[PDB]
Amino acid sequence: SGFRKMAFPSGKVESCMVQVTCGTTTLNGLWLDDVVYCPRHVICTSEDMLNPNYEDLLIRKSNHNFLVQAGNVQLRVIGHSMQNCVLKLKVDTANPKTPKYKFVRIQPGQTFSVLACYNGSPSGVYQCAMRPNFTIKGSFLNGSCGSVGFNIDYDCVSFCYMHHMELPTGVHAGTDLEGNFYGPFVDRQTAQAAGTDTTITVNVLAWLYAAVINGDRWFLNRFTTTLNDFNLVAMKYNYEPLTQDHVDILGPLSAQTGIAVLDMCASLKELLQNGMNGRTILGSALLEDEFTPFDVVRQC
Amino acid sequence: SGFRKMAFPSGKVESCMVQVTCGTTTLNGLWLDDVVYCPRHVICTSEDMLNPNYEDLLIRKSNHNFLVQAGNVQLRVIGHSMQNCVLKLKVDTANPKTPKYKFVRIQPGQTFSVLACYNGSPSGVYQCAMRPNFTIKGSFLNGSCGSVGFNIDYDCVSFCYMHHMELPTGVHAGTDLEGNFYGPFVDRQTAQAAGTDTTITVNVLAWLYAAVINGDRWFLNRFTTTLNDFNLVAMKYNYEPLTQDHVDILGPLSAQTGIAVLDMCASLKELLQNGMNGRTILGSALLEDEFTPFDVVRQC
Repeated sequence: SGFRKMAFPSGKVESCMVQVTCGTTTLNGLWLDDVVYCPRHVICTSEDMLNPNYEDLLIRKSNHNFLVQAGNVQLRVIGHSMQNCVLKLKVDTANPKTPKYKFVRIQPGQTFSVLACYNGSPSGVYQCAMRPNFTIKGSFLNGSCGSVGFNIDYDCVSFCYMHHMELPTGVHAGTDLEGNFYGPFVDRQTAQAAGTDTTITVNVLAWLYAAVINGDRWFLNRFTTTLNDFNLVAMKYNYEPLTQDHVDILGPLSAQTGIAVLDMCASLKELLQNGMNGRTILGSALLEDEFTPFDVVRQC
Repeated sequence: SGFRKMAFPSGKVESCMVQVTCGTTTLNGLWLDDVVYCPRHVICTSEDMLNPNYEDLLIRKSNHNFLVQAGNVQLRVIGHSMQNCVLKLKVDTANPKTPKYKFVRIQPGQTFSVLACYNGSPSGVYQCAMRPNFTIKGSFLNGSCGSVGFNIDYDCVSFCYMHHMELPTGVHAGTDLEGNFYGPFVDRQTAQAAGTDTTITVNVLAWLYAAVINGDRWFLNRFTTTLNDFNLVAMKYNYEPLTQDHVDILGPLSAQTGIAVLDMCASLKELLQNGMNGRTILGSALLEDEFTPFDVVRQC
């Protein structure tokens, strides 16, 4: 029992983390087989960032302009290419600790583990959700660019995020591992800002099921609402619409607890309309939306 | 920027985790050099647990009664001994991935990372605090006994916890790695229950400094209180007393922010007396007490 924000064990990813330096900029890279992946803005000067043409900037670079360090061993770069907003640095040594891996892009609402790194060295691991506005609320300091986000399934690491920048509100933006940004953000200096965000309704419901599984039942009621009438209340409170697919995904948790999804929705409606009246749910005084149905099943 | 409950990278510990079976009971063990550490209750039957004499139960066991699995390789047990509430199983193979390590006992109020494991396989990692009542609010299911808690300093893993049991309130109790329980709990079946708990004041203050460092300033005020008068309010709200040592430990965070500790205490007094009036601090609607001053410095 108990319920915690839980990351995947990070060992398989720690073994892929390297240091990448170009000019005076140092950041993190991901070493898989004979390729190191890092943010392409590693090749930029502070003045390049105002309006960079990365095609031009990369033509002016050579393999020897990239210094790659894997622990103490230096990795010889024998080629380089750009793939959208990431750089691919071919190196002369395949990573002997390359796990089985995939590059997968995730959906707003899904979660992943972040291995925060500095100078190629792992510093900590925590769980994040892709917000509906395609930002993540991470914990990143200067030098963390190139840190990656991932999930593990069986023995296979599914990489889904690499970190590129902090937006003015303190939230974070990055790309998938094919170099394509999540959301309408760019790796250049603009006034770009996070758009308005919404609460991930299906996750809040999943977490309410986690609470019931853990003996937190005070918010339950005998009422049941319809999908339509729930969604009228959701919109008012800046919650995402709930679909029948969401109801189906919550199926197993509904069965394990014996509480129908639309019954839980009536509880969520009441919580939204009245607050918690000084009580807590799974140790929180607000409605948590960064646990997916899978996260709850995996931990309960 | 940003602030998250962050665990240490777990790779060094994952490489030490093994499966230990005795009779029909399977749980987790920690493999360091040629020794595997696990909860001694692995040798018990459900009926032994009602009133076990572990001295008797262990005399009746042989090395071949213990089956130790490290991934696919079976580890031959060549000796066994009891050390308080842990078993030490000598095996014929030193763990080639043994990190630099120490066994340290922690203090209530300090934090550590938990690597939850099942059948010797790591499942997730999360941060915990040792509560003042010597329980931890973990996330543990059947089979998690033997999972360990740890901190990392430089390259050295300091093991501080191994998991033994769940108490009736759903909180968790275990030992240090010398087998000595945290708190007044025993590895036998009784009506034992967690005692009354208190809030870790110095940590709440640390987390308020983290919030200021991250731009959350709405709870600040121009007032300053005395240590004595703060502690009269702390007691009323079930907070631990604040000592001058606590003030000194908060020194660096005070200097980084320019807010004196006793100035912050006046903010905490107000928050305790009035609540948050529907606002949040670092994404929480309640006062968080599971981040130490070190945790804040490390992440900010």
